[PDB]
Amino acid sequence: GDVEKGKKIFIMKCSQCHTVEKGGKHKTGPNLHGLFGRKTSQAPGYSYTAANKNKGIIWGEDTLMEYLENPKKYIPGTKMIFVGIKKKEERADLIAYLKKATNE
Ligand code: HEC
Repeated sequence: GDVEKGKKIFIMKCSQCHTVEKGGKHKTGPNLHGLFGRKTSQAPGYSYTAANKNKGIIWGEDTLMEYLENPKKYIPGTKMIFVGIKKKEERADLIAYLKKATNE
């Protein structure tokens, strides 16, 4: 739940493909601002896969905990090529950071 540690994980693991700031660029992956409490596939201006659109979950602490352990198990056919993060506490820290930064 540690936002300082989660920021560092974001930078190392995610930041090459994602921005989190309001109005931030889409890059390889979508800008993530506003995601908490949204369905998948909601960022206008981004080309998602049908797999992502068809997942039909709401993004939130628990769903992101599962997704980020193993993205392709959670959303088969996703084009996010990221193997996932093993440690539950590392995912928890990252998600706390995302919950701060994507709501800012
Ligand atoms: C490129 C190598 C990426 C890295 C590293 C990470 N992500 Fe990603 N993400 C990427 C793409 C190309 C996509 C679109 C996938 C699709 O099938 O359309 C995504 C998607 C996400 C999502 C879902 C976004 C939404 O539904 O609106 C999330 C929540 C997400 N990515 C988060 C995320 C995090 C936290 C990362 C670090 C652990 C991370 N991704 C790495 C590309 C890439």
